[PDB]
Amino acid sequence: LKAWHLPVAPFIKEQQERLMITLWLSGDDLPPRVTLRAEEDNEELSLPMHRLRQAPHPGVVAWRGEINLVNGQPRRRYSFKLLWADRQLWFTPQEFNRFPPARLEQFAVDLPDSGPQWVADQVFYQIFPDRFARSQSRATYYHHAAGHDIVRKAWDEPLTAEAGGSTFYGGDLDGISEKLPYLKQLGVTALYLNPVFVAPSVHKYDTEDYRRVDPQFGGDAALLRLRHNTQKEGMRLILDGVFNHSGDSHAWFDRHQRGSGGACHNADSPWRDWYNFSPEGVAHDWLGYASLPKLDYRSSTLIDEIYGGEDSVVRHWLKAPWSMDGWRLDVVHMLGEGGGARNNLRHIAGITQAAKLERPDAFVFGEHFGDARQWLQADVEDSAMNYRGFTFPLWGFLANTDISYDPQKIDAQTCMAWMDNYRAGLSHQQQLRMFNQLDSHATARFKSLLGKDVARLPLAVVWLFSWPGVPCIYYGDEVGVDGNNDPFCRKPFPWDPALQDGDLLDLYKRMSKLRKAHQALRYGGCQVIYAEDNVVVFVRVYKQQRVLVAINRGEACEVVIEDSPLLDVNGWQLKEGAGALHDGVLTLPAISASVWFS
Amino acid sequence: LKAWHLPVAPFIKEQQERLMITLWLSGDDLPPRVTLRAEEDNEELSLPMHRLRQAPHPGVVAWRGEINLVNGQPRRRYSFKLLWADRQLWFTPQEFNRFPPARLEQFAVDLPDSGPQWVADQVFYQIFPDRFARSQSRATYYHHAAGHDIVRKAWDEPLTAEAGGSTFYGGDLDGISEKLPYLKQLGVTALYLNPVFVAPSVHKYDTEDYRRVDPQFGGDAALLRLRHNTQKEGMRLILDGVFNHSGDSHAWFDRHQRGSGGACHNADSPWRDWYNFSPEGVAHDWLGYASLPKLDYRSSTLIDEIYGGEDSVVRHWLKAPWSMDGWRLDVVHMLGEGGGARNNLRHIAGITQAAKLERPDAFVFGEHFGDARQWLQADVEDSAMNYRGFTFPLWGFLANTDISYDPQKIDAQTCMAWMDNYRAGLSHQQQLRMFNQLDSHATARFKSLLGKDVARLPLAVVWLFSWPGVPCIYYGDEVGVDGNNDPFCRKPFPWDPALQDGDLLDLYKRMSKLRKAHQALRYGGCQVIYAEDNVVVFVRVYKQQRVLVAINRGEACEVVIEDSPLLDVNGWQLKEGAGALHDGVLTLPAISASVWFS
Repeated sequence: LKAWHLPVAPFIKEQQERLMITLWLSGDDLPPRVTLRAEEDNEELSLPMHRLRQAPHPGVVAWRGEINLVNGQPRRRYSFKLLWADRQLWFTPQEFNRFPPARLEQFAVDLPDSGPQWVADQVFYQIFPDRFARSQSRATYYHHAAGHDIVRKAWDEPLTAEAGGSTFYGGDLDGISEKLPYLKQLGVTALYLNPVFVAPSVHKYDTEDYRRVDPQFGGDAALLRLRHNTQKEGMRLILDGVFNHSGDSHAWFDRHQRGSGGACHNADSPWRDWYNFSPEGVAHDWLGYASLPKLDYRSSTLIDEIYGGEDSVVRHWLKAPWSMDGWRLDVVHMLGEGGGARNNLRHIAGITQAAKLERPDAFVFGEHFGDARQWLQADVEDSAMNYRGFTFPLWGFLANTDISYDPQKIDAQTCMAWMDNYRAGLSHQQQLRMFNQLDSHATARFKSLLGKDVARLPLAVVWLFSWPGVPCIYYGDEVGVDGNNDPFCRKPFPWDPALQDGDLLDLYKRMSKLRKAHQALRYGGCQVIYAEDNVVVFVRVYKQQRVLVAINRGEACEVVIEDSPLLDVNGWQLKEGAGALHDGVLTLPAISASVWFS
Repeated sequence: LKAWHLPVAPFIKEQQERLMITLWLSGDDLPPRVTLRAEEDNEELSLPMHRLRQAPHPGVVAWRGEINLVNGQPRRRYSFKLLWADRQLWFTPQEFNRFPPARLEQFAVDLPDSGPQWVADQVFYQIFPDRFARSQSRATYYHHAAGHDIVRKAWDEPLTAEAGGSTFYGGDLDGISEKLPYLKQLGVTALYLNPVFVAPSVHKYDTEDYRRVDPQFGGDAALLRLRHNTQKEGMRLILDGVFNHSGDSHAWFDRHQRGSGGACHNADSPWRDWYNFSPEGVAHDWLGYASLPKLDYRSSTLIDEIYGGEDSVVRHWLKAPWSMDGWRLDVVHMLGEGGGARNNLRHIAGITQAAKLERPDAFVFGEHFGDARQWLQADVEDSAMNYRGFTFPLWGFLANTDISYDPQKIDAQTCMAWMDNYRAGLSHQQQLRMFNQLDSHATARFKSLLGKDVARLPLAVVWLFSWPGVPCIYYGDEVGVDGNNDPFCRKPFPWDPALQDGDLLDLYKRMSKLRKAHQALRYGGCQVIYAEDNVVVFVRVYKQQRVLVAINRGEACEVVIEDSPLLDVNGWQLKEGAGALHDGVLTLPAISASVWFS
């Protein structure tokens, strides 16, 4: 017995106020009855399915059911219950289940979809502003929390482990504006910036002013110019939102007493209850870093300040003149009340809600190195940096390592089971906007982690653009900068072409062009078709189009592909890689990734 | 490689403000390092474990870690990461995982435990008041929604399919008080009543007055007497809370215009927005039943009425003079705003919160025929009627059927995988108070569903008292009444001993005595030890005590039990059943359930 279904056309269709669901079956002992188990207002329905007269493909029987859309919540959960005279079987996103699947791991489709529908059409690019580009028409000071002065470096000076948070290479926002032709050439349609608000450090998560741009990055006018320039090029712009904590130099806290009335040294401070202090007066902070005092969201006036009121921080940067396209939420998982994560989901949902109030298509997504499913399944944020669902599976399959840099020996079965299990908890519209990356400012460069297996790096690039979700390039990855974690993952961008991997850059260019050309790589479902040892083969499915991806991490080999109704096409046109498909046989060169259209 | 851990002593220990975690391992290629992956304020920690010098059992190595309890939220999630030089492995509630488990499916322990700690010490009994017992010192009317008069029946009159919701056999609350010696003899320490508030029907989910007891059941004084009588016997008392909808005869709605100002026929009614009406004025209801108009919890005045204020319905019955022990929430999953389940979790959490405000140890648990995990993992209710986790697994394994009465052919592997997978999403303190039952007023009697396999009924009884959770007896099950779903599952209780299965009653009596005698059956962890085909063997573990349960649904057979450090005891004392254990060999008679102590 075999089955096929994906939460997208050709399997689902919306007519009037109904959602038609179609299931494909093949085998010698097919069920005479099939139930479409759909959920309406958390009540499980037993919707009868009927056999379609026309076979969609040779040897395949089609069953069809309807979901009434006039009632119930937008997220449409459903699964298939195959019925024999003496037994039953479930078909789910994770194949066949002999016992009922988790309610939150069925197929799911958001109708109507109130999410930011533009995210799926994007190719993101993360910029650590100080290390990207100095402007054409471009000063030390004492970093109190660091204990020494900041140090200015020449753009070609090697990056040392000393004074990591106080070393500035001078990149600014106008330098980003001046390099927009490069980014547009690469295929980038959206930018995510690390913190750019007034802050003493170089990374600037130690926020000192949530209402002004740091002058070193060019100040308010540089960001307003970048917003106008990105709008002209039709490019989206996301700012880094640091709301779990402030900087200890912020006026609300002011450990260094740069003014008066700060909560650190004044018990009668107006913001004394915006932080959590010991009976002896030491402030709670983020993971022991005294420069990042944790904000206490039990305060109803802090809530009003951050997202509650019309004049709040979250909404301030989403309206004119700023009109940013949303927030990337830093430490989204620990934000809460009383020095910890109490009521975390309630405040994250309130942050997102305030964002959509000012900007209905605002995009709010948080940094989750862990399991983000409880946040996403409660709709407290639009998406999440998909470390559990994409990044760390690739770190293990390709780089033999994980989040803690512990050894990892996983094959294709474990990797796709890992990857398919995570998606199973998400609706299709959620999967299409999951924020996928290979590395960031908070990790070692993925090129470094590959070690002796750098040759696999193109495979992860092809994978980054073909797995469900939106791709994000960490600045410099496309030209091949490497290095270990903070501070060495933030090298200055090598603008000298002799210091650039031009072949890696062209691969990034081709993949974004393929994603822009084919709807399946932006809206299509995803069926893993082969996952054994060194080889992974999946297909994207949208309407009548298909995109086949075949990734081989090891030596050259052949893989026979069983006949599948998903793969019944006029023919395949190789668009990328050196693979070859003929009569269901996959000839894959060593360390290869290949893509097919039609 | 083998591993053992359960979220209870002897594996966990609380000293000062630390939680010591101990892991057992055995095998030829053990990991030189083990990480205790514990979560603190949603941040995953890598707590190093150290090898203990003393082997807890022959061939077993013990690793130990600490969890700092002074910080973080009460629920302590954790799992084990085995570390080799080239690979890693996870040990979880669901054995070994080659890829990281779901954050919500790790081991979990609530420290401190703010839940109702008395629930684990209970043996529940559900009473459909009209069908239980007529009082010693004991009248028709027109049922508007039914269209005919109510019909009174003699206690020995057969139960027909006619006028199901209007047929009264006359049982009342004083009849429950008079039969407390019987219930106490059975082992019952807590009562859950079907609705007893003023309502025209016999089941009385069509609530007409949330502030008075229906006179047919004896009125206010009968309930107040029952509360005093249960308190005297030290018996807990739970009332049925119907808050998703009211009865259409309620004053707030008043379809039959028994007064004036009702929302059904008055657009200017004060409660017009407590329900959802069409543009042409037909009210939203529960699954098409016009007699159950759905309440719209978007109304801030309805919220104040149900649970918001001090004088609200939820809190009214939890304070003097009533002082009930909590609420069983009817249709907990659909309660929400705007005719559906919008913001369902927020209002359920608010209902529970209001209950604990009036009564800190109040017990709030809802009727979940489906997957309740999202409700429980968000702590919006203390527990749930465990149909997905216990009932329906037993319906399939023993009665070859499920919730929709569709055929089911599942073996011991699928059943325990089903049962263990569900518990995995719950903390140990949550598992101990899961509300387990075999049937209810809303299902066919489990004795009937067994069909030709009635002989398995004792096995489910032993199982009902030995699986983690609190057991609930549907009235009459202990004496063997059968019948199909509503209206035939609500037969009058047979008080004539000639109409009673005395052997089934004694088995219920013995199981409650065993549960009262042994802490492991009330507080102990649970490890499934054998689950193949017809045989299930699990063990309850508390401190140094063990309770072994061996259930055989099929023909007589022998099963060899591998040596386990969990089973290394002085010896086993058979306490129930005809099984025999000798030299790790289990001699199980056909259709048998056996229990061992020590």
